[PDB]
Amino acid sequence: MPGFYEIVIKVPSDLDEHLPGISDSFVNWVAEKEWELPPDSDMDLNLIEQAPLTVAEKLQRDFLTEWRRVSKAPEALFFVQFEKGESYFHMHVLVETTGVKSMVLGRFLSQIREKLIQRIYRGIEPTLPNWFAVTKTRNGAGGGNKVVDESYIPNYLLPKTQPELQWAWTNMEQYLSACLNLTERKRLVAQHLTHVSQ
Amino acid sequence: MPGFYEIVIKVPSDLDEHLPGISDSFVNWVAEKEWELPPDSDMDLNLIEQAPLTVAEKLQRDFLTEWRRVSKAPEALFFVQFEKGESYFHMHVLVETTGVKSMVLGRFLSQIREKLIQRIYRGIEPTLPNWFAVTKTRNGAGGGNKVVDESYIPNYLLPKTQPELQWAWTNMEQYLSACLNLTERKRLVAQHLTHVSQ
Amino acid sequence: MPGFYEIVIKVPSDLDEHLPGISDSFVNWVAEKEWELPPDSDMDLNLIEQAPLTVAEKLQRDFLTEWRRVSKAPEALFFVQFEKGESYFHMHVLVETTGVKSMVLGRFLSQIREKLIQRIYRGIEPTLPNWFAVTKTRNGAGGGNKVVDESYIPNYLLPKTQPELQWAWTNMEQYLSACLNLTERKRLVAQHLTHVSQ
Amino acid sequence: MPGFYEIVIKVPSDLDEHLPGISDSFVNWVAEKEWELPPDSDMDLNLIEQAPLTVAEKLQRDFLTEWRRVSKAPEALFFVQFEKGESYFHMHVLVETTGVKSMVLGRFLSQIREKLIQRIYRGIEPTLPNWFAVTKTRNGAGGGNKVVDESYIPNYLLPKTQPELQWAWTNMEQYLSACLNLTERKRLVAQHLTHVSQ
DNA sequence: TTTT
DNA sequence: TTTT
DNA sequence: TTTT
Repeated sequence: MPGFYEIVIKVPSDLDEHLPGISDSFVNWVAEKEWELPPDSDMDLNLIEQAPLTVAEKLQRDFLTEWRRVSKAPEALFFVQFEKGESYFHMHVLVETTGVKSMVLGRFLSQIREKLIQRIYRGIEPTLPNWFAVTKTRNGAGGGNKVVDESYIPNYLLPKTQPELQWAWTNMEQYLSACLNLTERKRLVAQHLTHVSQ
Repeated sequence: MPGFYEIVIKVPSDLDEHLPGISDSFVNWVAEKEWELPPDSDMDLNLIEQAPLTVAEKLQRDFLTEWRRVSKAPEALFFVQFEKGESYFHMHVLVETTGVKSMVLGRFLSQIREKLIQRIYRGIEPTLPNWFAVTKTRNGAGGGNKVVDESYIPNYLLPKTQPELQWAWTNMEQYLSACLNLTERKRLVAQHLTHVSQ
Repeated sequence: MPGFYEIVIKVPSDLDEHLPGISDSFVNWVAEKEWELPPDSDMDLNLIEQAPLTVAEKLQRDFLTEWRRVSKAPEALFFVQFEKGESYFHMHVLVETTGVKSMVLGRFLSQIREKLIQRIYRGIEPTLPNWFAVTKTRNGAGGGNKVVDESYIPNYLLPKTQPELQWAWTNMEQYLSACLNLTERKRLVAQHLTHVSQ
Repeated sequence: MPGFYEIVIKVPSDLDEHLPGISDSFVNWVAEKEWELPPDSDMDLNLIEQAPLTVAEKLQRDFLTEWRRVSKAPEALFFVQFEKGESYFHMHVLVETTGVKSMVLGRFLSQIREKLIQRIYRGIEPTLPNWFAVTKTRNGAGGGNKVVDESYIPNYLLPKTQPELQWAWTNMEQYLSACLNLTERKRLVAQHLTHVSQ
C-alpha cells in the first residue's frame, strides 16, 4: 500500500501579536462567512468556532488545489482534521505519496507555503514559531520524511473527540459516516483494537 | 595482488538545506528518468528509491569515465555500492591502483571533485560536511592512503543487505550473480568465513 | 490587422570579458555542432559564422517555446533575424500581440529572461549593457510598448543583406522564398516601394 | 582562402625591472645555449642577439606545440618573425584559423598564456604592460578578432630588414629561401608591388 | 636546468 | 552536455 | 481572486 505524509498547519488566533499590520478587508470577508451543520452529524453549536474553521477550510482547499495542479492528478486521497490545541490550533493532513518522491518534496512544500502566504496573508510572513513545517523520523542530522501507514489514523486522529476535534474532511468510502459521528469513530477504534490484538 | 582504494561519496537528500539555489532544470531532468528491475534479481519495488539511484549511477559513470580518461586504461576494475545510512546516503567504490601512485592521488581526487561539481552541480559547492573525502590508515598526522585488499569486501559490503543495500555495480566475473541476489552473497560470505577459519 | 512587438537580443562574442567563469561543457557542446546550407539558398560558406548562429537558433527556439507555453497558442507568427553589428551581434524578432496585452508584457519578458539565464547560462548574469531590453515609443517618462505594423519589415530588415544579414527564420507563406534568397528580398522591396509611392 | 591571426608576443630585456626575483638557474641555462648561422643565409654575427633569440625560439616552439595539441592537427601553417623595437622586443605570428573559431579563441589564448607563465617563468607573472594580448579590428566596444589575409605579410613583415629583423621561421614552400636572404624578400616585395599595381 |  |  |  502507498504511504502517506503528515503536514501540520498552525492557525493563528490573534490580531495584535500574530498578524501585524492586518487589513480590515480580510477580517470583514472572514467574519461574513457563516456555516451550518448537516442533519446527519453529532456536534455542538457552541463548541465549534466560525472564523478559525472558515480559514482552515479555505487553507485546506487551497492546499488540495495546489497539490492537484502540481501532481496533475485530481484523484488524490486526503484526510484533513482540525484538532484544538492548548497553545495554537493545529490541523493534520494525510496526503498520499503518489507522484512526488521525497527529495523534491522540500521545494514543493516551500512553493506551497509561499503561495499560501501570498494568497491568504497577501504576502505577509507571520511571526509564529515554525508554523509551516513537516515532521521527520527523528534520527540525528539529515533525517528522511516521516511516512504514515494505515495503523496511524485510528490511534491518533479517531480517538480525538470534543472539544479537541473541530472538523474532519475525509475522502475515503469507509470514512464517510465517521467524519462527524462519534459512534462510527468509536466502532472503528474498537475494530482496530480487536484487529491488532491478534 | 594489486591493492584497491576506498572513496566514499555522499549523496544529498534535501533542496532547502543542502542545495541552495537549485534550478528547476536539474530536478526536472532527474525526476524524468525512471528505471526498471531485471528479472534475474531479488529486490523490492518500494524499498528502492528513484532520484537518489538516478544521481548515484550518473556520478559513478562520470567517475569511471574520468578515471579511464586520466589513467588511459579502459580495462579498470571497479565495484560501486550504494549503502543507505542514518544521516546521509553513502556510496563506496573499489578502484584498482594500477597506474596512479599515492602522492599524486590528491590532485587527481581534487580534479575529479571539481569536475563533478562543474558537471552535476554546474559550479555549485554543497554545504555538506566533508561530502567528498578519502579515508586514511588512522595514524597521527599526515597518514598515507588506506589500501583495500581482498579480505574487505565480503566483511563490509556483502553482508550489507536490505534496507541498507540499494544498488551494487560490479565488474568481476565471480560477482556477476552476487550483485542483486542475496543467496549468492550469503554463499560467498559463508565461503569466506569457512576459508578464514583455517 | 494585429500589431507586432520588437524585442532585440544581444549575443556575446567573448569569454574573458563577457562571460566570467564559464565552464568547458558549454563551449564543448557549442563547438561540436556544425550546420549546413540548403540547396535553395544564396549565401557564403565563409561569411556565415557557426557558434553565434548555433546559439542564436537555440535562443530563438527557447523563446518560441516559452511564448507558446505562456500564451497557450502554438499557431503564433514570428520573424527572427540575426543582423551583424559593429559593437555586438543583435537579433530582432516580430512576435504577434495575440493574447498578451501590454501591461503584463513586462513580467512575461522578465520571466523569459530569467528562464533563459537559468537555462543557457545556468544562473549566470552577463555584464553586457542592457543586453535584454525592449524598445519604446520614445516619449517622456513612462512610454508604452512600441508596436510594429506591416510597413516596417521591408524597410528595416529586408534591405539588410550581407555581411550584415546572418540568418532569417520566417513563418509566413509569402516569405518562404525570401529568407535566404536576395532576389526575392529585392523584389519584395521594389514592390513595397512601388506600393508606397502612390 | 582561410584567414590568419596576428598575436604579438613581447620579450623582456631586463632583470631588475621586468622579472623581479628570478633564480640563477634560468639565466645559467639561457647563457649556456649558443646558436650558429646556416651557410645559405645573409645576416651578421654582431647584429643578431643570443638570449632574445634563444627565448623567442623556445616560446614559438611551445606555442606551436600547444596549438597542435589543442586543435589536434599537426599540419598547421605558421610564420613567426622576431622584429626589433624601440621600447620592447616584439614577435609576430601568422597562425591559420583551421578549427578554432573566434569566440573560444579568448579562453584558448588565456590557457596558452597561463601555460607559458607556469612553464617558462615557473609561475611568475611579469610586470610588462599588456605583454600578452591580441589585436582587434579597431571599432568601438566589443570588436572582433582581426583577421590576416594574404596581402599583409609582404607589406608589414617582408620589408622589415636589418637591424629590425632578427629571425623569421616560415613553413610555406614559397618562403623557404626568403627567411634569411634579403634578395628573395626584395624580389617578393617587387612582385607583390607589380601585382597590386594592376 | 627543459627537444633526457 | 540540451530537440535523449 | 473582488459587484460571491
